Amino acid sequence: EVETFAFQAEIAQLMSLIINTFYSNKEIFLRELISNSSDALDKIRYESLTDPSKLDSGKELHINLIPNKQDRTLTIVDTGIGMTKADLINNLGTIAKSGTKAFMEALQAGADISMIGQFGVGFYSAYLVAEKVTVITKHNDDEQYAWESSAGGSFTVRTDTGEPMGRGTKVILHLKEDQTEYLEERRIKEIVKKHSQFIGYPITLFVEKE
Ligand SMILES: COc1c(C)cnc(Cn2cc(C#CCC(C)(C)O)c3c(Cl)nc(N)nc32)c1C
Repeated sequence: EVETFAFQAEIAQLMSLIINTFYSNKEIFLRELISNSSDALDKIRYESLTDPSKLDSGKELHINLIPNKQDRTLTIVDTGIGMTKADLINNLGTIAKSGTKAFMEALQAGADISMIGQFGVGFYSAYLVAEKVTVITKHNDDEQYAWESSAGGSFTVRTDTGEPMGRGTKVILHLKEDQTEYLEERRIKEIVKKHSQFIGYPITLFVEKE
């Protein structure tokens, strides 16, 4: 079964701002998602120092970038710590409230959208380029879940029945029709080299069969 939830009011306002503001420097979404993956890998690495069994669900710590021109999706996969159901439904929205309000204040004061990551809400920059985001995630302590939202004020959570993941997070960006440049190899490489050169995990860009 699928459960449908309302976003916290401030996050709903932030998403509406990101979708309807004219902002041409959209490539920053990819930096923010890679940064999130790097942080998630740090966290499971740290936990495994005192309990190595935490890596039973997968010892490789990496980030994969998978463009798909046929479905018009860009998928960012990491083998980091992942998210529990309580993270997806309550915790991430609750902790984001303060930074969201701070970010919207700064924006009016003079900040621009590229500072979004400094307020801890970089994930939502995905909606600069995507009309829908699907997040598949598996934490050691919980089941595999699929989160989805097309904005519009709500999100869904279901237990995922697709292929098991072991551990980590898969962010699937369903790209807007006019944002297909982020499916091009040359463009993804340009962005990673510019914004992400000092990430401490291997980033593999998959090539498309064509
Ligand atoms: C469900 O969609 C999201 C929403 C609504 C908000 N933010 C994020 C960003 N985000 C957050 C991650 C986390 C966590 C909990 C801990 C304690 C690990 O920080 C987290 C984690 Cl663990 N991994 C990744 N790749 N992204 C994460 C996402 C993916």
